[PDB]
Amino acid sequence: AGHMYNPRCKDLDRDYFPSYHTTRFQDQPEPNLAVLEHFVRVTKQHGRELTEKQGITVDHLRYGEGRQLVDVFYSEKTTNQAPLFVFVHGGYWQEMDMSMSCSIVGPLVRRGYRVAVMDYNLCPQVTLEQLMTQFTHFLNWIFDYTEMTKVSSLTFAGHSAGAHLLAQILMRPNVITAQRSKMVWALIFLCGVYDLRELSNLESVNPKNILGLNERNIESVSPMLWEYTDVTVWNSTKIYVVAAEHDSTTFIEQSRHYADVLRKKGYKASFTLFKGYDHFDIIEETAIDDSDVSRFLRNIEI
Repeated sequence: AGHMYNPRCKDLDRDYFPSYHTTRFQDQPEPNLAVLEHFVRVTKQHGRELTEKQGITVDHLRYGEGRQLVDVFYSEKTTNQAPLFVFVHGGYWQEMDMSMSCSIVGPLVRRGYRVAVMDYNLCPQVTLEQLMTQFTHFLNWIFDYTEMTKVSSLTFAGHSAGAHLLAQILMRPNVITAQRSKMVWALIFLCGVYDLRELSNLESVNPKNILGLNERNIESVSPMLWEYTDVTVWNSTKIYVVAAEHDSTTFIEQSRHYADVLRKKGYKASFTLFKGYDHFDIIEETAIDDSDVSRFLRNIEI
């Protein structure tokens, strides 16, 4: 009978771990471990190269306590009112940090963007609901920053758990006013997860319920299940829901389903399945200006 986003699923825990679904590293005895080892190593190298090789400047900022940090990258070519690209990393709300999250910066900076790569507190130090509240704080802080600095427009991208976190931007109208909404050129949801009801009961993904989920809050933390309202304030904003071809069926379907919920509600949203990519190299190749994913990002700017 399978599961909620994969009617032929043979192993639910495996369907929630994208590492098992790559076509890379098949010369290794455990390709899932090799993809993650490579991802950490190469993203860290991308982060170092921005200032060691590519002549990019970074401002190291703090927006809150703990891991509430944000690095803002630019160059000597960046204009005072340059648009801001905000990237929200993944890691299942429990791992990854800014050091693994800066692959995307270089080509954007070369095109005249300022890029904010943010970090956040992780579960279990915060519950998922507390992380979501801290992320509303981050959104308020980033819009104050862009208002102070007269930025021409904002684009937000989230990857994996970061795409989940980003989804609240559509439903926090006490912070995101209609004028703030109008400032958003695009929202990019890369390989997200939006319905947390299955994973909440997996010890693999949510060991010991570190995310702090229960039947009282499981809808609040699941963007798939929200009753979206005031959709017209977003009508100028382009929304891109993206999945990787070599992701699990549950991940691909969660993205197809979420794009369909946003389109039905009336958002300017599309679904894209990225051919030949897995859940990890869809971020690794954002460090290469002419890659397929880098060019997709460039084309959103046109």
